[PDB]
Amino acid sequence: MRKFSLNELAKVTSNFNAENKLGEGGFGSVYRGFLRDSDTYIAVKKVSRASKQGIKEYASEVKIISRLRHKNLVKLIGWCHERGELMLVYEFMANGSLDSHIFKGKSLLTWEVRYRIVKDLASALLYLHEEGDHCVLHRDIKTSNIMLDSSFNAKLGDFGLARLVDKTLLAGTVGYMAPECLSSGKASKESDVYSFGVVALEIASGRRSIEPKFEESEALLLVPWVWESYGNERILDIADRKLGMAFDPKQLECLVMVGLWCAHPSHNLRPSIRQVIQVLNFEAPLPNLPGSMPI
Ligand SMILES: CCS(=O)(=O)Nc1ccc2c(c1)/C(=C(/Nc1ccc(CN3CCCCC3)cc1)c1ccccc1)C(=O)N2
Ligand SMILES: [Mg+2]
Repeated sequence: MRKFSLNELAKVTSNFNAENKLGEGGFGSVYRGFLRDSDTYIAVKKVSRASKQGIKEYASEVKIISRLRHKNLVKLIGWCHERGELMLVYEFMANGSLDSHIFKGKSLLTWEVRYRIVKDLASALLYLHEEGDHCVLHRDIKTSNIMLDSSFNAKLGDFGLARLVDKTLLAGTVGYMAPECLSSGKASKESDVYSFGVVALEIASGRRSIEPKFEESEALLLVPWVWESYGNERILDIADRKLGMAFDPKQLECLVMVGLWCAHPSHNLRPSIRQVIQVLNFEAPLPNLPGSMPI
C-alpha cells in the first residue's frame, strides 16, 4: 500500500462526484475512482468528520488493517491524511457487499456459494482471533461488511471498531450485538462469534436480523424465530424461499445449528471459531442445543 495525495484522489473520483458514489461505508461514503494510467478502478472511502468518531475509526482502521493479510480479509491499498481530510483506498470489487445479494436481490446466491461464504467468514475470524501476534476483535461483523470478489469468495472488512488484545466505548450494530455487550460492555471472541451466528442465519434464511419480514409469524427478530423453528423440527422452513428445493439439507441443518450455537444468549456456551469450522466441515459433532432459546 501507499500514501495518496488529496489531489490525486480528487482527480480519480471527479471531486467525489455523486455519480461515483458506490455506497455508505461505516464511517464515510465510498466512491469509485478511475486510474487512467492503469485502465483500472479503485474504491476510495472519504471519512466523515461529522462526529469525532470518524477520526477514531480511521485511526483504528489503519492501525489494525496494516497488521492483517488473509484471503478472506479486505486489504488496504492506500491512505491519505492531508489538511483536514482522511481517506482510505481499497480494490474495487464489482460484486459489492453481501447484503446487496442476500437481502436486496442483486443476484440469487446458490446454496453452494452461501455455504462457501460462511466457511470464508469463519476462516477470516479464525485468523483474527488466533493467528496473529495479537488477537483482533472485530466488533462489527455483519453482511454489509462482507465483500464479494468475482468468484463470490468473501472478504471481511471494516475495522473501524476493531481492537487489539494486549476499556472501550460500547458500540456496534444493533441486531448483531451479543446481550452481554449491552449489560457489561465487554467485547470478546465470544461476542464476535455471536455476530457470526447471526450472519450465518441471515445467509441461510435470506432475512435480515432486525427486519425479517415474516408474513405468517409475529416474531420481530430472526434468531428467536430460527430457534423456535429448530425446536419444532422445522429446519427446512428456515431456508431462503428463493432457493426453492435447490439446497443441501444436511448442510442447511448444520448451518442453522451452528448459527444458533454461536448466537447463544449465554456467552459461556458459545463455541470457538475453530470448533465452528470443524462442525461445518463435518469433522466434529453437531452441538446439543435446547429446543427453546434460553431466557
Ligand atoms: C467493508 C464494507 S465498506 O465499509 O463499504 N468498505 C469497502 C471497502 C472496499 C470496497 C468497498 C467497500 C466497495 C464497494 N463496492 C461496490 C458497491 C456497490 C456496487 C453496486 N453499484 C451498482 C451501480 C451503481 C453503483 C453501485 C458495486 C461495488 C462498496 C462500497 C460501499 C458499500 C458497499 C460496497 C468496493 O468495491 N471496495
Ligand atoms: Mg462498522
